[PDB]
Amino acid sequence: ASTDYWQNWTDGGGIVNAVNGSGGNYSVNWSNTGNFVVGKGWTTGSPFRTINYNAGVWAPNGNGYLTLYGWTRSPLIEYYVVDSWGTYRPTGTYKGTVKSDGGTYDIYTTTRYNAPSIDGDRTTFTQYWSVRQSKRPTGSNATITFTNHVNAWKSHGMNLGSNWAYQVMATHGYQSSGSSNVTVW
Ligand SMILES: *[C@H]1OC[C@@H](O[C@@H]2OC[C@@H](O)[C@H](O)[C@H]2O)[C@H](O)[C@H]1F
Repeated sequence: ASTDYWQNWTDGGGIVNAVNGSGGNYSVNWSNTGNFVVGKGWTTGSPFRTINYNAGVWAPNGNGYLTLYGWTRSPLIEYYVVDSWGTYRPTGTYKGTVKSDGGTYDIYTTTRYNAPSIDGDRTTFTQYWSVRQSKRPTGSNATITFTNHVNAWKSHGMNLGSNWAYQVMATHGYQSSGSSNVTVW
């Protein structure tokens, strides 16, 4: 499907060269960054969405995640389905596991303090995570059946807000360098 949304945010640290490519294709080259997130996907997230992607290039040198990435409001929640990463596997408060799309993912919560959110400025908000137990190989057509994650999260008291914001397959980085090329559909 057409992705109707382009996410390209940087806190301004270092270099984030983000290319909005043809169709659902994008690429990022980044160097010595602060926080950034770049992705393609949908203006309005859905708990029923099934995301296809193929990361033609997945080459982080440092902390970068290849991840479904989205927000809700009411309440304000930042959520992730992490399929691969760089030198740092994201973790937090272990809640359980979920099997989806051929992988086993650990379910985590964490909380961010005084940090930017989709509202801009700085707040405290909750983060919900499914994180693959080992890196998904890249270069093939992969699927993230998101309802499997939403249902598993609910079973652990992790309920998303009712106001859906954007929902993208992203490259998410913090204080690192790398290159990625991802097609989303
Ligand atoms: C989740 O990832 C990075 C950052 O998210 C951004 O916040 C600012 C907003 O305008 C963008 O749309 C977000 O991607 C957040 O602090 C972090 F915890």
